[PDB]
Amino acid sequence: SMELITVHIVKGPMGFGFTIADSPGGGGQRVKQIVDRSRGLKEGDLIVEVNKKNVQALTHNQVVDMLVESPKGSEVTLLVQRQTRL
Ligand SMILES: [Zn+2]
Ligand SMILES: [Zn+2]
Repeated sequence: SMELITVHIVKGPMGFGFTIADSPGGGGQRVKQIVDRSRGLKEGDLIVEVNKKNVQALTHNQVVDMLVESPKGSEVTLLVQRQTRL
């Protein structure tokens, strides 16, 4: 089933440890790859919010720049939609 999950990720010296790309259904960005830190995130997670604010209407470049600009050593929260069917 589709669940909403809050995940906390501390930005490390090498970044947050994941990559994103556009959702085929147009509801935002999905987690493309977990390059790592991002322990509660999963590939395919739809990013619905960053720091409790909705980001579904933002483009790929906008979400990326939001993460890039987030300060060194600070945490970001993400609300994600995840298919939890095993
Ligand atoms: Zn936290
Ligand atoms: Zn990109």
